[PDB]
This record gives sequence, C-alpha cells and structure tokens, in this order.
Amino acid sequence: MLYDLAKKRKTVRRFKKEKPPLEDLIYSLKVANEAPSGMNAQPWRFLIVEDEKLKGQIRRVCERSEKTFYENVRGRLKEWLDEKRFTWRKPFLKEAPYLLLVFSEKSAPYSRESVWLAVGYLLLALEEKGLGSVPYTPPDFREVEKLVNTPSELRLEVILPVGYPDDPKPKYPRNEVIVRYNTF
Amino acid sequence: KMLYDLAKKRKTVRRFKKEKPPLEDLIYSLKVANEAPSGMNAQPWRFLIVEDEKLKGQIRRVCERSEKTFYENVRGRLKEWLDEKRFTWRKPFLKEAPYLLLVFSEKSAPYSRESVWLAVGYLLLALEEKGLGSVPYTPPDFREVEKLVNTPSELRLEVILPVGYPDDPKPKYPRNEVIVRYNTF
Ligand SMILES: Cc1cc2nc3c(=O)[nH]c(=O)nc-3n(C[C@H](O)[C@H](O)[C@H](O)COP(=O)(O)O)c2cc1C
Ligand SMILES: Cc1cc2nc3c(=O)[nH]c(=O)nc-3n(C[C@H](O)[C@H](O)[C@H](O)COP(=O)(O)O)c2cc1C
Ligand SMILES: N[C@@H](Cc1ccc(O)c(F)c1)C(=O)O
Ligand SMILES: N[C@@H](Cc1ccc(O)c(F)c1)C(=O)O
Ligand SMILES: [Cl-]
Ligand SMILES: [Cl-]
Ligand SMILES: [Cl-]
Ligand SMILES: [Cl-]
Ligand SMILES: [Cl-]
Repeated sequence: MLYDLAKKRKTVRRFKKEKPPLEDLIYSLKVANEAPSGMNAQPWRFLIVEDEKLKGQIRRVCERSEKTFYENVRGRLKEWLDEKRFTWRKPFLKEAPYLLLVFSEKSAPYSRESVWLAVGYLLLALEEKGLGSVPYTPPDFREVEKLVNTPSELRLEVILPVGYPDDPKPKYPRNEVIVRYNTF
Repeated sequence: KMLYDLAKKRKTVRRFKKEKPPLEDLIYSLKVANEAPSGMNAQPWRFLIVEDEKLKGQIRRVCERSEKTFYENVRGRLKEWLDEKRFTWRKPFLKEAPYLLLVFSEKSAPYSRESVWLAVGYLLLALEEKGLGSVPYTPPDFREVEKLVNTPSELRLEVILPVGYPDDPKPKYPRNEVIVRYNTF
C-alpha cells in the first residue's frame, strides 16, 4: 500500500558501503519523471554523482557552509537541530554511494513546485526500491552547483544521497492531519 | 504492481463527476501526504477542504478572472503550450469537483514550499490509489483565493487541488525520457 510506503519511508543519513545498482536509482527517476509538472515541462534534471573526489568536494563545501550555519543558528531552528543531534557534519555526502542532485529548469513554469512534487515521487520510489535518502539542502547551493558545472538554466534543488540504508535512526513523529473545511 | 505503474497511470483530471467521494478517500491522501518528509519535520502543509458550492463558485470566479487576465498577457512557451492544448481561462472544474483541496504551506517553516510540494507528490499518488483525480491548479494570483477562505497570514496557499472522481479525463501527456547526467555537466 502507498500509505505503508510513505509511512515507512524515513530519512536515511547513513548508508551501507555497498553501492546499489544504478537501475534502482534510474527506476526512481523514471517514476519521478511521470509526475505532473507545470505545462508538462518536466523541469527536473538529475545528476548522479558517484565520483568519490567530487562527493568529497561536495561534502567539504557543504560542511564548510554548514559550519557557519551551525555557528550562528539560533532559536527554534537551533533547538530542533540540537534535539535531533544534527551538526555541520554531513559525512553522508561523501559516504553515500550516490549523490543524486536534483535540478529544476529555471525557466519552466512552476519549475520548483514541479520538481519538488516529483521529488515526492522519487523518494517513494527510492523507498520502494529499498534505498534510503535524505533531501539534503546545502546552505550555499551555488558552490555545489559550480562543482558540477551546473548550467545557468538549471537550479540545484536538493542533494539526495542515495544508498542502502544503514541502521537509520527512527522516523520522526507525524502529527495527525487536522483538516479544515471551507474556510479558516 | 509497482509505484511506477501508479505514477505512470496518474494523470491530470480536469473533468470530474459530481458524485462526492467519501471524505475518507481524500483524508487518506492527506494521511499519506502527511507521512512525507519536510524541513525540520515541520510538516508545513495545511489542508483546507472546500466543498461549499457558493465558496467553490467564488473561488472559481476569482481564479477565472485572474486566469482571464493572464491569458490576455501570457507569452512565450507557456502561451504556446496553453494555446496548442486549447486551454482557456475558464475553470469549470473548480465548481464541478466535489472537493477543492486547498493546500497551504506554513511560511515560517524551513523549506516549507519545497516540503509541501513534495507532500503534494505523495498526495497525488494517494489520490490515484483511491481512484480520485486531481489537478494542481495554480491560478496566477492566490491572494484573492486566500482571502476568500480567510487564510491566516502564516500560511501560503500553494495549490488548489480539485478532487473528485474522474469523468473520462483526457489522456496523459507524453513524458520525455528522464534526463540523467553523471558526476558533472
Ligand atoms: C506545479 C504545477 C502547477 C500546475 N498548474 C496547473 C494549472 O494552473 N492549470 C492546469 O490546468 N494544470 C496545471 N497543472 C497540471 C499540468 O498541466 C500537468 O501536470 C501536465 O500537463 C502533465 O499532465 P499529465 O500528467 O496528465 O501528462 C499543474 C501541474 C503542476 C505540477
Ligand atoms: C525540503 C527538505 C529539506 C531538507 N533538508 C535537510 C537538510 O538540509 N539536512 C538534513 O539532514 N535533512 C534535511 N531534510 C530531511 C528532514 O530533516 C526530514 O525530512 C524530517 O526530519 C523528517 O524525517 P522523517 O521522515 O525521518 O521523520 C530535508 C527535508 C526536506 C523535505
Ligand atoms: N493556470 C493557468 C495556466 C496553466 C495551465 C496548465 C499548467 O500546467 C500551467 F502550469 C499553467 C490555467 O489553468 O489555464
Ligand atoms: N541543512 C542543515 C540544517 C537542516 C537539517 C535538517 C532539516 O530538515 C533542515 F530543514 C535543515 C543540516 O543538514 O544540518
Ligand atoms: Cl527525509
Ligand atoms: Cl496534473
Ligand atoms: Cl520532530
Ligand atoms: Cl512562503
Ligand atoms: Cl480531463
């Protein structure tokens, strides 16, 4: 059941050393590709990073940026990150077998909405395929974009480290949906 | 059998039956969506289920007005696409759908819009599982629609998802092959 897939899917920030077959990622992208999009532009573009040096570069730029983020973060954000024991360290950027970088075509109508919708599909597909991921959002997208020679027409949306999950931490809670009717 | 089949089958539904699906069907989709990840697990989505005919009509007309102006002004690829598909500013599905599921994002949440749109992906697949149809309807201006439903300032209307039973919807548009590159561009 889809609900079961969605319910079971949780963040995975720790991956097995073994690299999943590319076919599983490609499957998930093919699923994502079936998603709707503004003017059916299919404004998602995928970059699968496997190169260890490059992952290392991405890891390092992201961590350097996160370091600053963590130095300064405060309030509610800080409290949540602290309670969940996040730090600037993002080893999964190096250690995940794949970094799936998801880009949006800037010029496409509702490109961002569409890509993120498709990421929803993507994540469910990864779960279906028994892969883990985390939508990792670097503090500074541009540095990562440059690392991979992102064309100006594309916008990096998210870095999805993908791999076999490795003793992932538990899914965080979900509050029940509380619907409203007609108006607030 | 596979999620791909579900995703592949799912397509826009702009033609709805009047017949009201059980609320539980729609709530199921929200429950699925709600299992989605989100920035700081904020679960920044909020759902407003519009069923009231008068309000649907108000929403419809506000959107249509906005669309009408937009159709007068749209240019480039979107205009070309809309024209070739014979889209117009009229949005009858906003009246015909038994539900308008208004999906809001909690503005203050980190990556709130990204997260909500991600969850909408879930949501659409769930609707498909339940045999419901929808369309992520995005009028040019949400502000008037937000006001119609007394949207709190903290929330951003992201999308109007008319939801109902499909009434012989038009076929799915094609999909280009997914575009996958390795390591760098
Ligand atoms: C972010 C987003 C916004 C959309 N906005 C509209 C809209 O305003 N009006 C509409 O008729 N369809 C809208 N759509 C539906 C798209 O036109 C549709 O997903 C695309 O044509 C592909 O349809 P298909 O899956 O049936 O091939 C939107 C879709 C997305 C993802
Ligand atoms: C838009 C978005 C951005 C995210 N950014 C990050 C991130 O930068 N770092 C991270 O560790 N997790 C990130 N996540 C993962 C969230 O922390 C995670 O989805 C949330 O904690 C719920 O996890 P759960 O599904 O395992 O309960 C992001 C999730 C989304 C949807
Ligand atoms: N929102 C306008 C234009 C439009 C239509 C379809 C779309 O996919 C889209 F992005 C935009 C409409 O519904 O006609
Ligand atoms: N990007 C930062 C902060 C962060 C972490 C988790 C999140 O869900 C999020 F939105 C933001 C990190 O990975 O530590
Ligand atoms: Cl996650
Ligand atoms: Cl659609
Ligand atoms: Cl939490
Ligand atoms: Cl916002
Ligand atoms: Cl239709």
